[PDB]
Amino acid sequence: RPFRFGVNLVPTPGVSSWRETCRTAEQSGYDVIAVPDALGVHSPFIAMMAAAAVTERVQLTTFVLNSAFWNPVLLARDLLTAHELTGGRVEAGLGTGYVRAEFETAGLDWGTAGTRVTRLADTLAALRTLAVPTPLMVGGNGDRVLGLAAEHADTVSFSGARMITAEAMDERVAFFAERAGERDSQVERNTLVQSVIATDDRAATAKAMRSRMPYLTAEQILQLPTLLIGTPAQMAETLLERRERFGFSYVCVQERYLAAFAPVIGLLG
Amino acid sequence: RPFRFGVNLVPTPGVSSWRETCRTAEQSGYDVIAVPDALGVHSPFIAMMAAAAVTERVQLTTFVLNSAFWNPVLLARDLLTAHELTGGRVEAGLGTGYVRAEFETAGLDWGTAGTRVTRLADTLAALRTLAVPTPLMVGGNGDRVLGLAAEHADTVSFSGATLTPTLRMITAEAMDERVAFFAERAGERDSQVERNTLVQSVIATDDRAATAKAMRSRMPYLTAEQILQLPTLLIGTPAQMAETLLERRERFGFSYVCVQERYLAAFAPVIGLLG
Ligand SMILES: C[C@H](OP(=O)(O)OC[C@@H](O)[C@@H](O)[C@@H](O)Cn1c2nc(=O)[nH]c(=O)c-2cc2ccc(O)cc21)C(=O)N[C@@H](CCC(=O)N[C@@H](CCC(=O)O)C(=O)O)C(=O)O
Repeated sequence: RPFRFGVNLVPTPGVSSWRETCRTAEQSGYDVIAVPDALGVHSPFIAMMAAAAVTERVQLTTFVLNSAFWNPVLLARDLLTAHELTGGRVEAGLGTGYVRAEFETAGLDWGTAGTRVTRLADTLAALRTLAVPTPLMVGGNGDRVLGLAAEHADTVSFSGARMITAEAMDERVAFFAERAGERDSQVERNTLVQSVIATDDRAATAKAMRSRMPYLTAEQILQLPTLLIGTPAQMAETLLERRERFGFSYVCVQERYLAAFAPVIGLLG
Repeated sequence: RPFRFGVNLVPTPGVSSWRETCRTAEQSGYDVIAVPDALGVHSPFIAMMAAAAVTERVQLTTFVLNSAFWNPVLLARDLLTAHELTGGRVEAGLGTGYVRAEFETAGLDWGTAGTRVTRLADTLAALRTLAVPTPLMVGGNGDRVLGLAAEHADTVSFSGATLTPTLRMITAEAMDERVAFFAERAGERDSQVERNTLVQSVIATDDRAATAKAMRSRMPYLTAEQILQLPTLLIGTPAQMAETLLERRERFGFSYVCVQERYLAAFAPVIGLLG
């Protein structure tokens, strides 16, 4: 699948630069602006509408909704509206929600880990039953969640982080592919790269980073799917290898790396 | 011909930086500011006047006008006005138009490729008959369009990409044929017509070979060697890029080179070296 690149922007209360930041993302060549779903951050669909007003090309996605925060029928109302009123530019990433303090603050039942996955499952089933027009992404590495992505999702998002080894990712991607079966080729695979480390000596940088990861070898650090290290050409070759190995074609980076990663889009976008 | 360097800027509604952007282009050493003709973009001659008020040296050009948008007599009025009220600093690039939704939004007939090219031909003939004082550029790679450039234009702009009326980059070998086609049509007038091309990407790198290899992902129909010869791409250090542009002026005759707004700063070092 052809590469698509996203940047995870955080619309922050009291910060007045939202429109400018979204323009910079589009002008820098990103294909997708992604926003989170958290307390203390701007509301995601409202922020996406403000982004749509100052951009023309990028897709706009949640990355990812906390299923505990949304009533499925009312979420389907939101998604239909966001689709129609942006001209079809909205996608919806969903996940389980993992911060207990946010449930407590909002007066929601934390339940059990399995109850929180069932909330995601029930939401996915309802959104498909209501035929929402927005493409759906499912994120999370748990067995059941990956099964739900295999069943319902247009895009599956794998977490790379406690950074996951390339060998551990092999096992999660293989587990997903077994669940997806004959659907496998119809599901785009996403991951979020947590750090983009520009360096003219990736070998020395990796060896030095054993300071913060003494439990990994330098080769293991250079193979961590959530880290990209080196020059733009090296980073592009790393992403090409990771698309072959893991199937990852939809790659997101964090806001602080927007400019650091942009040269890679010039080679692969 | 001596090199001339342009940057294609997009004057955008709701973005208050137009004057600042135009001054940066001139201060960075560009010879030309180019603006498009599209719905949703600021109106081209009005944006050009705003640019002329804050710059002193650069030429200002359309790059390129959608011929379906303009009545030839009224366009001649605009061109004479722009010429006199800027002191001779305006040039007009013209093309056929190619985005069907813009025709439809403006209530214009998309028609056929034939009718869109005939509209360009009719407009060029009328502008020459009205003796407009602005230099005229004609852009596009179709046989009829390059024939019109050979007949009428002061500058011919060779497109480095095709797209069903997204972009597919054309090889250096195909560009060789397009330049030779134009030259044959131009005949004795060939040497009086400046040749332009737009570079789509300016990629600063210390490993041009590794860069080109990776870029095959975006252009699977090309080899790395072909990527390094694409006229729409500049790859390497500023010195390597300057040497490439010298080689491409000898191979293709390209002396008027434009880059896209995103690469304004990336390309400016090359201007330093070629001057
Ligand atoms: C559409 C284009 O024809 P062209 O003569 O090369 O260019 C015509 C116009 O697009 C051109 O004159 C300009 O108006 C376009 N143009 C702009 N046009 C505008 O209207 N506004 C602009 O601001 C503008 C800017 C601009 C900047 C640079 C540039 O190079 C062109 C620009 C083209 O891609 N032609 C292909 C043919 C494409 C086609 O018809 N079919 C496809 C599919 C084949 C099939 O399925 O049948 C193909 O042959 O590959 C070709 O010659 O090979």
